[PDB]
Amino acid sequence: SHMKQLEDKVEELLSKNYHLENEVARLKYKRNQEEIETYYEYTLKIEAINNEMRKFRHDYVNILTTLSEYIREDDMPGLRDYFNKNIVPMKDNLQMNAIKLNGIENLKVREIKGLITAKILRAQEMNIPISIEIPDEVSSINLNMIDLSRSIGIILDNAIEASTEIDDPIIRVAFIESENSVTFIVMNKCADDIPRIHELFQEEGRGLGLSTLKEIADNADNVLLDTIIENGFFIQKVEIINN
Amino acid sequence: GSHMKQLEDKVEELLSKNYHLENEVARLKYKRNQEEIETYYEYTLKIEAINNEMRKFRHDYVNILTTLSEYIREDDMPGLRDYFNKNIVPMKDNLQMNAIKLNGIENLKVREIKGLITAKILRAQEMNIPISIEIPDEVSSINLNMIDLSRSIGIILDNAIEASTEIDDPIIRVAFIESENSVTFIVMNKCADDGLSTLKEIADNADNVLLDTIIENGFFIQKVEIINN
Repeated sequence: SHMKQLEDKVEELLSKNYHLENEVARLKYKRNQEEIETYYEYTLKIEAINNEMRKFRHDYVNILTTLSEYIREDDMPGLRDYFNKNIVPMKDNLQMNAIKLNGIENLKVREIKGLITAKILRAQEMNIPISIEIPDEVSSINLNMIDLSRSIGIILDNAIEASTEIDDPIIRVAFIESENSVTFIVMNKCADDIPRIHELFQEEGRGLGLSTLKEIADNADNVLLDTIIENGFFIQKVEIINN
Repeated sequence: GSHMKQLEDKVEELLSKNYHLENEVARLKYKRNQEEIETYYEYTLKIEAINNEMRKFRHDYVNILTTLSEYIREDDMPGLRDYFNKNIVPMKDNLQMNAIKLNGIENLKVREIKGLITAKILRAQEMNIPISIEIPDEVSSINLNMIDLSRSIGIILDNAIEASTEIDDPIIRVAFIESENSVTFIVMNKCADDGLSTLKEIADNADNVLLDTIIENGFFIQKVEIINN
């Protein structure tokens, strides 16, 4: 009958809404887990960076206190000598550090400016030579904040950790832009002394971070990853097309 | 009759509902997670504060290295002794109890806003614009979300700094004032001879945020009162 088809209809629409309502609830739960991962990841990142900066600052203030002995002994010659030999050159290293930081002024993507500055400060305070080159202003990059930040963080963290053993490390950073796309490049000097295997393996961490980096690259068609060794340098390139 | 009526209306209503759940699935699948983005902007504000703390520390350390250098070049052990005792021993000691003293940028206990103002102090220092901070009482909390509080303070100080570039003998004065009823942020700058829309937006979408301007004898005032809840 007619009427019976309606009854039959109301039923199958209620079933349809049931299934949809289960899908919405599942998607809300996935989005909830994602906000939680993002919160804890980034809140831990701030801690580790905060704590590292405080350490650097502690080393600096300690160095000033090595003067105390010369002052207590009223020994200006010994102080003059120690200070000119050991302390006063910091002030030049620090004036140069400040100069290199002006290299990020053309980065007009606020979302990642803090992140890049933090990595440059960390390299500088680890006494790893680092330069950043942004020949033209870059005001737009066509990749979600979270992924772009995670990509940059991994590449710069790899370049920095790989640089801590090396005798004469350098890191070079660049953002360039065609009218087609933006390309993020990090160059670092490869080591000569290769580590022992046991000094490298455990129970971010370079090779892991590179796959979760490949993850992000694969799951965007407009982001092109490249990994190059050229004249004793490791080069990580990520191109993001305005497509 | 009323059965057919109500059945037909039921199929209609369930179609709308199916329509609107279909929309909610699409939004959750395909639109950006605003909450996750806000978490990420809030993370950026903290790392900017950390960066500006370390840049301020470097600028301050360089000045200590300069001061020491001068005492040494002057062969002046007495001066150096008094300076080291009065400024470096305590910096090394770094006593919490010494906090009850500090009345300036040191009284701004909102990590992200202190970092932002440190950025603006350094920016001004580079452009030879003198800048005073008046925070007499400690300021632990402010009743505007970090993102809007940050954008608002930054625009007001950007205004002051841009305005101060044309002038000779410029100055910028910054203050945070806590009543029992509100927090009030004031910025004053010297004037020459005479963006901020995103700012007006924020004050118009906040009942507890009162944005004020004043012209007062060759110096401009910007003021924001944020009432507690």
